[PDB]
Amino acid sequence: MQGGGTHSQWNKPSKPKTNMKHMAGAAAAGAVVGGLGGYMLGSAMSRPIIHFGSDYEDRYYRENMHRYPNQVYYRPMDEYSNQNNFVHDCVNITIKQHTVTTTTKGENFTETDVKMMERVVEQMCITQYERESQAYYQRGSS
Repeated sequence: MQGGGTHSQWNKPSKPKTNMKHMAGAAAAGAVVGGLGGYMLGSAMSRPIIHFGSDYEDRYYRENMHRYPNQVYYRPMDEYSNQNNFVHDCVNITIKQHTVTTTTKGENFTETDVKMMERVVEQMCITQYERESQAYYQRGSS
């Protein structure tokens, strides 16, 4: 539940504003695709925790790290050039399944929780996509 609202007794004037986490451009544009039927999960990968710009989040990572989505669904090295778009839509789905399921099972990843996953995952989907990318460079092709 989130009420979708936000109110309460006059907020007691606490400390002033300071430096907030900085984004990173927009990372939000076209999203065309083609059609499902291409999501195969490779193996589990243990990658360092991600970073957003706050100590609170970092803590969350250390809190559910062992629970941090350590797997990623995606289309095998087979591709043409959409390597960044592949991972992109991959974590999008790896998260779509772990998020909807968190819900299908009754769990609930907090918006933060999900950001964590989306990065760590996109990082995982890329990590393996890379390891295999090289495996392809050696696989017959030079």
